Amino acid sequence: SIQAEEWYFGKITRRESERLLLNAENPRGTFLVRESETTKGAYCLSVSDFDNAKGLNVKHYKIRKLDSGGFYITSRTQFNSLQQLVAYYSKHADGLCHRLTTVCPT
Ligand SMILES: CC(=O)N[C@@H](Cc1ccc(C(F)(F)P(=O)(O)O)cc1)C(=O)N[C@H]1CCCCN(Cc2ccc(-c3ccccc3)cc2)C1=O
Repeated sequence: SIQAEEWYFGKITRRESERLLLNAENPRGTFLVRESETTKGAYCLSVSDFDNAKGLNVKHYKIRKLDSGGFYITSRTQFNSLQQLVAYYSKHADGLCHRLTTVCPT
Protein backbone atom coordinates (compact mmCIF):
# COMPACT_ATOMS: atom_id res chain seq x y z
CA SER A 1 0.00 0.00 0.00
CA ILE A 2 1.44 3.28 -1.24
CA GLN A 3 -0.72 5.25 1.16
CA ALA A 4 1.04 3.42 4.00
CA GLU A 5 4.31 4.93 2.80
CA GLU A 6 5.58 7.92 4.78
CA TRP A 7 6.84 9.57 1.53
CA TYR A 8 3.44 9.29 -0.14
CA PHE A 9 1.72 12.65 0.35
CA GLY A 10 -1.30 11.81 -1.77
CA LYS A 11 -3.48 14.65 -2.94
CA ILE A 12 -1.37 17.78 -2.38
CA THR A 13 -0.79 20.47 -5.03
CA ARG A 14 2.31 21.31 -6.99
CA ARG A 15 2.66 24.67 -5.17
CA GLU A 16 2.29 22.91 -1.81
CA SER A 17 4.97 20.35 -2.69
CA GLU A 18 7.26 23.29 -3.54
CA ARG A 19 6.50 25.08 -0.27
CA LEU A 20 7.50 21.93 1.66
CA LEU A 21 10.64 21.18 -0.37
CA LEU A 22 11.95 24.77 -0.44
CA ASN A 23 13.19 24.44 3.11
CA ALA A 24 16.78 25.55 3.78
CA GLU A 25 17.45 22.50 5.93
CA ASN A 26 16.55 20.12 3.10
CA PRO A 27 19.69 18.58 1.60
CA ARG A 28 19.64 17.50 -2.10
CA GLY A 29 17.39 14.55 -2.80
CA THR A 30 14.73 15.35 -0.20
CA PHE A 31 11.49 14.10 -1.74
CA LEU A 32 7.81 13.17 -1.72
CA VAL A 33 5.41 11.38 -4.13
CA ARG A 34 1.98 12.93 -4.76
CA GLU A 35 -0.92 12.48 -7.18
CA SER A 36 -0.71 14.33 -10.49
CA GLU A 37 -2.93 17.47 -10.50
CA THR A 38 -4.07 16.76 -14.06
CA THR A 39 -3.32 13.23 -15.25
CA LYS A 40 -5.62 10.65 -13.77
CA GLY A 41 -3.68 7.65 -12.54
CA ALA A 42 -0.31 9.40 -12.83
CA TYR A 43 1.86 10.49 -9.87
CA CYS A 44 4.65 12.96 -9.44
CA LEU A 45 7.99 12.56 -7.70
CA SER A 46 8.92 16.05 -6.39
CA VAL A 47 12.61 16.43 -5.52
CA SER A 48 14.72 19.15 -3.89
CA ASP A 49 18.03 20.13 -5.48
CA PHE A 50 20.78 22.63 -4.83
CA ASP A 51 23.60 24.14 -6.86
CA ASN A 52 25.61 27.32 -7.07
CA ALA A 53 23.80 28.40 -10.27
CA LYS A 54 20.25 27.91 -9.08
CA GLY A 55 20.61 27.54 -5.31
CA LEU A 56 17.73 25.62 -3.66
CA ASN A 57 15.13 24.46 -6.15
CA VAL A 58 12.61 21.76 -6.93
CA LYS A 59 12.23 19.33 -9.85
CA HIS A 60 9.03 17.39 -10.68
CA TYR A 61 9.12 13.98 -12.42
CA LYS A 62 5.91 12.45 -13.78
CA ILE A 63 5.51 8.79 -12.88
CA ARG A 64 3.34 6.68 -15.14
CA LYS A 65 1.43 3.59 -14.15
CA LEU A 66 0.36 1.08 -16.81
CA ASP A 67 -2.84 -0.96 -16.41
CA SER A 68 -0.47 -3.77 -17.39
CA GLY A 69 1.26 -3.06 -14.07
CA GLY A 70 4.45 -1.09 -14.50
CA PHE A 71 5.44 2.17 -12.77
CA TYR A 72 8.11 4.34 -14.45
CA ILE A 73 9.52 7.80 -15.10
CA THR A 74 11.11 6.56 -18.43
CA SER A 75 9.41 3.65 -20.25
CA ARG A 76 12.82 2.02 -20.59
CA THR A 77 13.09 1.49 -16.78
CA GLN A 78 9.97 0.05 -15.12
CA PHE A 79 9.08 -1.35 -11.70
CA ASN A 80 6.48 -3.65 -10.24
CA SER A 81 5.61 -1.08 -7.54
CA LEU A 82 5.97 2.58 -6.62
CA GLN A 83 8.01 1.39 -3.60
CA GLN A 84 10.52 -0.44 -5.83
CA LEU A 85 10.80 2.65 -8.07
CA VAL A 86 11.59 4.80 -5.03
CA ALA A 87 14.16 2.27 -3.80
CA TYR A 88 15.92 2.14 -7.20
CA TYR A 89 16.17 5.94 -7.50
CA SER A 90 17.55 6.20 -3.93
CA LYS A 91 20.61 4.30 -5.28
CA HIS A 92 20.91 5.55 -8.91
CA ALA A 93 20.65 9.18 -9.99
CA ASP A 94 20.28 8.25 -13.72
CA GLY A 95 18.40 11.18 -15.27
CA LEU A 96 17.25 12.69 -11.94
CA CYS A 97 18.71 15.87 -10.43
CA HIS A 98 20.09 13.78 -7.47
CA ARG A 99 19.48 10.33 -6.03
CA LEU A 100 16.51 10.31 -3.54
CA THR A 101 17.72 10.78 0.07
CA THR A 102 15.06 11.29 2.81
CA VAL A 103 11.36 12.11 3.06
CA CYS A 104 10.33 15.77 3.13
CA PRO A 105 9.38 17.33 6.53
CA THR A 106 5.90 18.95 6.72
C1 LIG B 1 5.89 21.85 -15.35
C2 LIG B 1 7.02 20.84 -14.95
O1 LIG B 1 7.72 21.00 -13.95
N1 LIG B 1 7.13 19.79 -15.75
C3 LIG B 1 7.95 18.64 -15.45
C4 LIG B 1 7.29 17.36 -15.94
C5 LIG B 1 6.06 17.10 -15.14
C6 LIG B 1 4.83 17.36 -15.75
C7 LIG B 1 3.64 17.04 -15.06
C8 LIG B 1 3.72 16.59 -13.69
C9 LIG B 1 2.42 16.38 -12.89
F1 LIG B 1 1.42 15.93 -13.68
F2 LIG B 1 2.62 15.47 -11.91
P1 LIG B 1 1.70 17.95 -12.22
O2 LIG B 1 0.63 17.55 -11.18
O3 LIG B 1 2.70 18.87 -11.46
O4 LIG B 1 1.01 18.69 -13.27
C10 LIG B 1 4.97 16.36 -13.11
C11 LIG B 1 6.15 16.56 -13.83
C12 LIG B 1 9.30 18.78 -16.11
O5 LIG B 1 9.40 19.34 -17.22
N2 LIG B 1 10.33 18.26 -15.35
C13 LIG B 1 11.65 18.11 -15.90
C14 LIG B 1 12.52 17.61 -14.75
C15 LIG B 1 14.07 17.67 -14.97
C16 LIG B 1 14.58 16.83 -16.18
C17 LIG B 1 14.04 17.37 -17.50
N3 LIG B 1 12.72 16.79 -17.79
C18 LIG B 1 12.73 15.72 -18.83
C19 LIG B 1 13.29 14.42 -18.27
C20 LIG B 1 14.54 13.95 -18.68
C21 LIG B 1 15.02 12.77 -18.17
C22 LIG B 1 14.26 12.07 -17.21
C23 LIG B 1 14.78 10.80 -16.60
C24 LIG B 1 14.62 10.58 -15.19
C25 LIG B 1 15.12 9.40 -14.56
C26 LIG B 1 15.75 8.42 -15.36
C27 LIG B 1 15.96 8.65 -16.72
C28 LIG B 1 15.49 9.84 -17.36
C29 LIG B 1 13.03 12.52 -16.73
C30 LIG B 1 12.53 13.73 -17.29
C31 LIG B 1 11.54 17.05 -17.04
O6 LIG B 1 10.51 16.42 -17.27
